[PDB]
Amino acid sequence: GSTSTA
Repeated sequence: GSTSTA
């Protein structure tokens, strides 16, 4: 799983 924001 992965989650990234900007």
